[PDB]
Amino acid sequence: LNNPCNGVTCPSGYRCSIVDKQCIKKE
Repeated sequence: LNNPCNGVTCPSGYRCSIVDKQCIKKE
């Protein structure tokens, strides 16, 4: 359910590092 970010859109299907920033860009 909450795999996709509940606010910002992550460019890739990784994880939403909303605690640190937006997206971790870890691919």
